[PDB]
Amino acid sequence: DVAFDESFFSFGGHVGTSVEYEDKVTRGFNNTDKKEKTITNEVFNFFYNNPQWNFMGFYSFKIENREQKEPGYYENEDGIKQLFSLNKGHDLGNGWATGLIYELEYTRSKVYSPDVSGLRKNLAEHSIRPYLTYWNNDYNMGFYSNLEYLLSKEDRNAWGKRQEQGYSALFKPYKRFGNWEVGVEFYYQIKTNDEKQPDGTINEKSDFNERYIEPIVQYSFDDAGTLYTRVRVGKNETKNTDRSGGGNAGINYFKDIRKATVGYEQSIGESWVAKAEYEYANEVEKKSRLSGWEARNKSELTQHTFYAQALYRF
Repeated sequence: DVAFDESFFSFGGHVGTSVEYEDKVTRGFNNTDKKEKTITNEVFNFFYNNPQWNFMGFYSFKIENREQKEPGYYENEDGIKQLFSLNKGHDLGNGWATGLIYELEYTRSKVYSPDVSGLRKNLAEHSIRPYLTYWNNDYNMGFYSNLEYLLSKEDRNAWGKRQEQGYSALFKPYKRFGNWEVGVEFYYQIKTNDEKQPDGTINEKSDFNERYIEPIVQYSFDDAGTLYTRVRVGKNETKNTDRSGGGNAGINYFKDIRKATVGYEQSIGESWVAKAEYEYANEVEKKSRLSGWEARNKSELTQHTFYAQALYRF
């Protein structure tokens, strides 16, 4: 009945834009630096919210430019990343709700290096996430939870194809007290990786799992904005089967992850909202066995990301 009693065209939401700058250095197993800078210009994003339908939608258009430099090598990659998502919710009563999210992130790009000129890639990442939420008004606490199926398909033409398929689970209890909000994300992911050449030759066949724990602390100034910090501790493992290629058959990779994010959001007058966020990430990866050409059993990522957004609510 609701789809006829309340119009599809009765909705609110926002239109926004953002910029992101990412500065990444990976000192790999040969003890040399791979330096990458990525600038992302979100020229348009659109949020559709139809509360009467309990129905939300999101669309994003991002221009991405990445430059990579290493000893004796460079790589530039230019493309567009789009995101389309739908969220249908259902109120279960007594503080409970559920719903289903479908999300597609799709990126087409071109790569330029000493070896290739305009090699085309496209990447489609499909996410299906049923979720379950609870909130108690009296105790001012509750939780967000979801499961996820994730399918990632990358076509890199001459460089072959890569598919990742897996599941994740997330549980985030949280509470509010006065102007504070505090919570912790618990996350687990399992995934399989398959990468092949057009040949049919296997580059990678591996099993992956990741866990992280991420507390978040948030304070909302009565007469200003919302300041928040998140600290993530995580680890993951990539376990190559015996059929993996590139000297990686039977090789296991182990990664320790540390991140810190600080952000601030300010509503400005009736319509606008501004947000800035900084993230530091440090990830250290080791192998179960070195092959013979590696300088060291350590590959370390250090990454700085800054993000700024402005949106207009309607």
